[PDB]
Amino acid sequence: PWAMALTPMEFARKYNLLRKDDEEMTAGIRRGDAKRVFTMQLGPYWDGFERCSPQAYALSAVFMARMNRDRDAANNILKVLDKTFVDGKPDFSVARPVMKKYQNSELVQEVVAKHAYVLTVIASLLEAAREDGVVPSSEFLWLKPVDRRLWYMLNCVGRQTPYSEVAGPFAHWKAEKEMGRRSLVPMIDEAIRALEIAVKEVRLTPRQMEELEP
Amino acid sequence: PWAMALTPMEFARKYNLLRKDDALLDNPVEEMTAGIRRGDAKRVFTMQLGPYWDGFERCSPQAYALSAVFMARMNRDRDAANNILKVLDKTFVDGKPDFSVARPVMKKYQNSELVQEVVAKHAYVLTVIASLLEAAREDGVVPSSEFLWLKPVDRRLWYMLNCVGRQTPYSEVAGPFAHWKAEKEMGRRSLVPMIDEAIRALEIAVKEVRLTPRQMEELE
Repeated sequence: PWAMALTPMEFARKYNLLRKDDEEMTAGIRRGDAKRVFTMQLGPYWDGFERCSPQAYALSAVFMARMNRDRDAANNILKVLDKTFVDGKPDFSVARPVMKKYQNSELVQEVVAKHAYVLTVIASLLEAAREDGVVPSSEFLWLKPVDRRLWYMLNCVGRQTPYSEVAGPFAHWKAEKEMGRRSLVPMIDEAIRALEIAVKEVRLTPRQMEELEP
Repeated sequence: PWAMALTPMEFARKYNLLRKDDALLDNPVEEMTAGIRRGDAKRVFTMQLGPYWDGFERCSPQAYALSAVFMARMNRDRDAANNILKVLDKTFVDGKPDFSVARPVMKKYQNSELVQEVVAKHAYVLTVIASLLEAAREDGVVPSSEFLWLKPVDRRLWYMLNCVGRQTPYSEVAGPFAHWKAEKEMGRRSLVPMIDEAIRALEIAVKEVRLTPRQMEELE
């Protein structure tokens, strides 16, 4: 699917995070439940590119190539991935040579050092790749159906407020940047506060208030 | 993860176009291959042809906007073309269907002399737009890589447009591809469907695939 991104309210309904609250027609949030949801969104620890999903691997390679000023290695990857998205199975393997050549470059090593999760490493690769050129989402539209999470994560790079579906890794990525080090302990509280704020802006119907537990 | 184009054999199974080959049963020659139901295949290919062209206004929003993009490229307005593609790109990220951006360009180029020649010569929305895309590619490259988003919204249009420049179409657009060709070969638009080349090609394709003995027997 290409379903639209969930709003705060939809996300909160989708994961059972709404709770009665003892401001009319308002709900509260299940903090501990929301914490688990946002922790599940962080995804795996980075532990070598080799262990990333193919598409994370390939996109990493593209942004790595951008960081080391190799616009052509990058565009070659994006070109083949486009071509093969039409054919109906992408050839992520085209990324292996660029990876091999830049994974240990100085600039990439600095990024991998600072972030603990696949999603936060690749977010920072993309951010860094953007100091070369523009590298918009639209050059990798094909990602949305492969890795919905990754697509949303990469679409939040440059932005202020993430989609709820990636609020967890967005908040952690920001925390890692603020702390100056990688962090394996999830730092997702910010996603909780934002979910609370958003849910308290939306009025429910009496049916929806009545359907709610404490 | 992505929907892949039907292969010809899967196409033929899906629309139930296979049958026992009467020519190879009353004189064998290759050994384990099905036939095609010519009459059912004409129906199927004719149904892939889609609506008659009858003003851009009556086209699907996606065909409308892509037309406008290719129109602008034929009239060498790269900016107006790219603006549409950007806004369509940007807005597809958000997943809000985004096509009104094209109205200014369509209003501007629709009665241009180059659009008029294309529209004059083709009778179906799919064959107009295929020929707009082909004309648009005499200015620049214009790959299906700016309308990747089209694939999810209009799969038929997506395939038809991915066959402009190809010599062999996907089976799923074989009808309109054949028709587009026949219009180009006749030098005029044709409302009567001209899809016989799609049928020959499918027969040829299907005879390249051996069935197992079980698949042979189930054939009717």
